[PDB]
Amino acid sequence: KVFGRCELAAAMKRHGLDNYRGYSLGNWVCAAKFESNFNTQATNRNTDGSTDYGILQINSRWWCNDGRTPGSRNLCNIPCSALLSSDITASVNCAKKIVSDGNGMNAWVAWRNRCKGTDVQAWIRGCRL
Ligand code: NA
Repeated sequence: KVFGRCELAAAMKRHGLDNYRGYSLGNWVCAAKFESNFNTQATNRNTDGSTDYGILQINSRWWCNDGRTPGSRNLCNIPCSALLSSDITASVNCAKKIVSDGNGMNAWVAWRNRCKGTDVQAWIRGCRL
């Protein structure tokens, strides 16, 4: 599923991500935009052989099981495929664990490089929320 900007903002708010760990909803929408362009089916293979999955490009090194990332963990206790669903519940639940891990939203390199410090409220501007 390719979400619309305001459609994803609403789904993220419904699942409790708005101001989760002090990150405003525009931060989450901005990260999803640059990680996946709002596509739940987004995948990206890393040089280390891990894979990033879903709207927030969650990595198999630590967070999900894909059966093909040697030495990896599954700290969200999900198959990585769950992160590609039209239903964002698994991505949101796993993102909450990731952003609690100590480095906040820096865990998402695209958020640090393209969202952090910017006017992220522009990402929810005009949305009925
Ligand atoms: Na894994």
